Amino acid sequence: AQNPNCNIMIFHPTKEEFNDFDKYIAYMESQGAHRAGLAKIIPPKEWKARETYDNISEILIATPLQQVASGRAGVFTQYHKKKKAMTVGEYRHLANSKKYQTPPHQNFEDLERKYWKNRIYNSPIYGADISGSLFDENTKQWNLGHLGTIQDLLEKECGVVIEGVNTPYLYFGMWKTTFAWHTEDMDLYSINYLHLGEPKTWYVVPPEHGQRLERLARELFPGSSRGCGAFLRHKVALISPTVLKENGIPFNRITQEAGEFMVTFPYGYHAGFNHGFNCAEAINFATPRWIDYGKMASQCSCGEARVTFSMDAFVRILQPERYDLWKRGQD
Ligand SMILES: O=C(O)CNC(=O)C(=O)O
Ligand SMILES: [Mg+2]
Ligand code: NI
Ligand SMILES: [Zn+2]
Repeated sequence: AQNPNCNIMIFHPTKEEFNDFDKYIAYMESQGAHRAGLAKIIPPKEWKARETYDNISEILIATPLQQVASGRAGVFTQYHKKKKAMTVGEYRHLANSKKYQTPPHQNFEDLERKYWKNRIYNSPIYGADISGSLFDENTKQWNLGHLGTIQDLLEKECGVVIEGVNTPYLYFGMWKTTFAWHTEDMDLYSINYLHLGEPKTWYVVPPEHGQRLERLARELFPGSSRGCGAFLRHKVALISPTVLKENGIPFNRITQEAGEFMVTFPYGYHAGFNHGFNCAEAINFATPRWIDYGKMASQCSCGEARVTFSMDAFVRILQPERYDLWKRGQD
C-alpha cells in the first residue's frame, strides 16, 4: 500500500502533466496521496492563474463574518457575526490595521504558537464563501471555474441526470481567520488555490481515522453532540494540535503559500488558519472513487448546517433513505 503512514504529499507536475486534471488526481491517488486527506500541488513554473492581482479591490464582500470564539485556547467554538458590506480594498486596509495585522514573529512555527495561544481573545473578520473566480478565462490548466461538474460526474458514473450547478468561491482572509474542523459537503473532494497574500496553515486527519476525530469531538463538545449526530457539519469546532496529540488523534499539518494548490480528499477532516491578508479560491469536485463516500456521508438534519441547492440531488440519489429526514432539516 502506497503512503501507509498517511503523510501529506507534495507534487510538482510538469506543464505536460498539468494538462489533464482528472488524470493527475488519479496519479496522485496511485501514489497514496489520498491517505493523508490532503495534498499540495505546486504548479509548473510556466503556469499562471492570471496576469496580475492589481485590479481586485472593487470586488464586494457583501457579508463579512466576524469570527467570535468561546471556550478555551485549545478547544473552542466560533460563531459568525454578520458585518456591513465592504470592498476587497477596504478589507485589505482593515486586515493591515494595527488591530488586525499579523504580529511580529520568527517563522511559521512561532506564528502557529501565537495563533493557538491567542486566537480566542480576538475576533478576526473573514470574507468567506463569495461566489466567483479570479482565474483568467484564458488559463486552460487547473482553472477552478472550468472543472467538470459533480453533476456530470454522477451522471457519468450512475447514469442519472440531475439538476444543480457547481461554481467556485473566493475567501478573503486576515490574521487568525479560521476554518473549523470539517469534511466537505457529501464528503466531496475540494481544491483550493491561494491566489495571493499571506499563507494558510492546514491540519488534517487521514480519512481512515476520521471516526477517531469524531469521537474526540463528541467528548470535547458534549452539548453540540447531543444536539446533532453530525455537528461537525456546522463548521464551528476547533481543536488544537496539542489537544489532538494528547488524545492520540493521528493528524498532519502543512502551510500553503501563494501560488500553490491544496486538494482535500473524501472524508479528510481539515481545519486551519490564515497568516495575514490573503485570497483563496476553492471548489468541490468528484471522481469515480468519491461515489462510495458520498453514499456513506453523514448528514446534519438538526437544521443548523443549511447547505446549497445542489446538495439536494446528491442526497436524493445517493442516500434515498436519509432524504426525507435531511430535507426536513433543510426546510
Ligand atoms: O480556505 C478556507 O478557509 C477553507 N477551505 C477549505 O476548507 C477547503 O478548500 O476545503
Ligand atoms: Mg475589482
Ligand atoms: Ni474544506
Ligand atoms: Zn446539525
